[PDB]
Amino acid sequence: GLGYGSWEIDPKDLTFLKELGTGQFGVVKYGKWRGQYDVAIKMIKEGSMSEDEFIEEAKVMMNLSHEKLVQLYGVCTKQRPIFIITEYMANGCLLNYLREMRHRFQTQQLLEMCKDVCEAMEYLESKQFLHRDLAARNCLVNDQGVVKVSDFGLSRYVLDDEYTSSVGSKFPVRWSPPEVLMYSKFSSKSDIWAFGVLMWEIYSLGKMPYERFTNSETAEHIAQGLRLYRPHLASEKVYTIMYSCWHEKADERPTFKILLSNILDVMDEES
Ligand SMILES: *CCC(=O)N1CCC[C@H](c2cnc(Oc3ccc(Oc4ccccc4)cc3)c(C(N)=O)c2)C1
Repeated sequence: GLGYGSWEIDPKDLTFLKELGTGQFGVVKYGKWRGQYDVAIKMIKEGSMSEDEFIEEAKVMMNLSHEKLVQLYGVCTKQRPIFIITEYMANGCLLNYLREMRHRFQTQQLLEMCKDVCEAMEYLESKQFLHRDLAARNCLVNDQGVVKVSDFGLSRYVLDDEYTSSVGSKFPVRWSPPEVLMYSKFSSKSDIWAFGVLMWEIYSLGKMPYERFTNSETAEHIAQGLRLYRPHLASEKVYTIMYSCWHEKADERPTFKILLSNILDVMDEES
């Protein structure tokens, strides 16, 4: 109402029920909108974000819409701390879920998690939008077991320099291609490299990539041309798909449309 814009949510409409965890920006909570609809509420700690820039980008993000993309309900900004509001994802982050051994997953289930993420990424590529930090720690799982992509684009507005640069002690070295580590060259083909590393995390049931090395030692291995190798649960056809994402030359890596084609073909052959 008077005079909220179409991207702005009134905090008086929220009821708070349970605490979910603590991330880099602060606390995340579960509650209800207007007494009836489930939501997650991310509360941004003071001093941590370029807030005017994020607000302008939130207007664009509201117009993105896909079933395998976590859906943004709005933001609360006439206050401090600002809140970010989305749908509630009952089974948490993908990394923690993979590590629970009680699930005893079949390989048919692991291939469907890869297809879910590939569908979301094909949509973003169609709109010229980069994720910039894709990894299992950033995907979420709902009550029906469906995987969705979140925190897309968010790294652009973080002020702490430890996470922002190649030298930084919190930068995602283990998810980055050679041309990012040497020259800071970002493109659709650095998102492709990160997706291949995500397939590896799924088939290894949540292991840390390059688990025996430091970040410094990993950057040197990559520049000498060496690579991750085949997880025990991956067929020769599945390994061929994830390896294709790591070509030394960027322009020889596939698109998200082609990868999705490759994944449907294996599903039909292996089941
Ligand atoms: C691996 C452990 C972990 O990370 N989690 C378990 C505790 C609950 C955590 C969680 C975090 N957020 C969240 O919902 C949101 C996600 C993103 C968000 O902001 C953006 C920014 C840019 C683009 C899209 C979204 C706001 C809320 C949930 C949840 N929905 O249930 C859970 C995950």
